[PDB]
Amino acid sequence: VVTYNTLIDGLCKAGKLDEALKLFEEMVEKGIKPDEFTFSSVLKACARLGALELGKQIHGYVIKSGFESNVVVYNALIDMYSKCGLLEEARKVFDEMPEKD
Repeated sequence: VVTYNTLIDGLCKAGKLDEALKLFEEMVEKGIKPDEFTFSSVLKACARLGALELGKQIHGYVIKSGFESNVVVYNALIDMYSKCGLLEEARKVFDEMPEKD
């Protein structure tokens, strides 16, 4: 998992988001579960670069995995939607969260 997280983070910091997405998909397909660091790296770059389509796709994976309770991940979702100008989606994530900080 650290191997995937390390290369995904490097690609995200470099703005190579299509490549990062393909690695994220490969992770999931092999059964190497993304963790809060995986989601954080991708969503942070989506927020920085306005990558709304990738951020929405990642949101779909969050719902599949068991991260519907992770505050770090849901904070990163709110930040991504916010920075992309989708404040109604951001508010919805906030509203569905069991525990905010």
